[PDB]
Amino acid sequence: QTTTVYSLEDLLPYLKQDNVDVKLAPGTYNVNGFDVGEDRLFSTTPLFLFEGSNSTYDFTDVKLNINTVVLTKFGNNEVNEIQILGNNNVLKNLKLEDIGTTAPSNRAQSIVIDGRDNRIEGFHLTIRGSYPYGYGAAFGKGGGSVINHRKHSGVLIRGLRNHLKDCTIISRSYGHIVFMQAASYPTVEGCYIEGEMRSTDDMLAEEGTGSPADKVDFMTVWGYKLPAGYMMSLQEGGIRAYNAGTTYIDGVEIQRATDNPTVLNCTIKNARTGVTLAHANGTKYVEGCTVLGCENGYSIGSGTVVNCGADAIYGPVFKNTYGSDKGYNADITILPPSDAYYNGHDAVAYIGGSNHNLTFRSEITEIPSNLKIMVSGDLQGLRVLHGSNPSQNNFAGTNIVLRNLTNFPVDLHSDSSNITVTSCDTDNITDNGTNNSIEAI
Repeated sequence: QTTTVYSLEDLLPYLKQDNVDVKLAPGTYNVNGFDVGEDRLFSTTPLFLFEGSNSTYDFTDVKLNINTVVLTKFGNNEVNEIQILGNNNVLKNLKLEDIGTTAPSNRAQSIVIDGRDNRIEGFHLTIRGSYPYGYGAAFGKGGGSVINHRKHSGVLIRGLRNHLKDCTIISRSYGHIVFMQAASYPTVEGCYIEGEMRSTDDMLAEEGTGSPADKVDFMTVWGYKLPAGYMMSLQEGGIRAYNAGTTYIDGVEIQRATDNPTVLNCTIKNARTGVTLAHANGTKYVEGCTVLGCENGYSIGSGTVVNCGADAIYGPVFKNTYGSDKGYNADITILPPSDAYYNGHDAVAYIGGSNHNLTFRSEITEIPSNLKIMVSGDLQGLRVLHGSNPSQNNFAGTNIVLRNLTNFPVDLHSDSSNITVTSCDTDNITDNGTNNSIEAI
């Protein structure tokens, strides 16, 4: 009852059919510029468009090499390698790798999941080829860019009840690694997501080379010259949810926010953020995750972060997105450093909004001198200096339970009130707020 096919060419017809069970035989399959054309295997993008429903696709031991030149072969159009439009499909075990570093002519996404109740599991994805590569988003990720971009992102989860499970996503590309737009009940489970980092000092060292950053005098979209002393990801987010987007289910076009995301047992390394879901609606749940060397650990806005860990080497493990944040319940272990500290944000956590219940745990005994838990105040975060992104900084914190089971000191700013702090030691806690209560445990 399984059909086995032995070429990309014989695979492509099944993608238009419902209720099929298909296996692409073990092997290595290359897609090159010569394969894209009128006459040719791939006449249109997306390359692999899964239009059927109730189908299973087994790619065990399949290595699919897609030459990045393919991202230029469709004019000025977005190129998608794989898109699922149908429902109730299961794709498993494919190893997909972009070959070379050619940028898209416009933009690209490796995998887009529309429809409902689809699952991608056991994939291994390597994303390459984008422009500019080497500055992350410092010179723009959307309109009004200082340096025009031609982005290439990994997995875009949309649709309803779509699931990415046990996947390895390695990004060497300027774009999101795993992101959700218009997704309702998306689940990301057992995933390993990895980007790579570069110091702003190394970028600034391009002064006088004629580099694209050197040509705009390192002026960022945040309104100031790129500051020294930060470690950035070259990618946009590890797992990031958006409040906008369009998806398609059953031939209906749907424009909505992401809602009800669940992230379980993921490891995110060297990304801008491990898990950011503050812009999703409904119930946000994060459990069993490990965030290593990201610019930011967990920002879910409201909801539940439980049994999660992050290290602090490049940025805070925890950040309330806005003063509007309420009901963020979190239990976060500050993990031993995965590498030397290079955290220019001067904070292990930034807390405000109201009615949160936050527990931080750590075995760390050597505390860098610039790192503290902040309740309110002026965060020295790369993106929020000098009034940039003003709603994401300098905001009040009220009625918050803060269990500091760590040796990190705590700084309660004058805008904080009714913070109930319990701590290993209470002599590293600076209280400049109102009606805050400090108690040793």
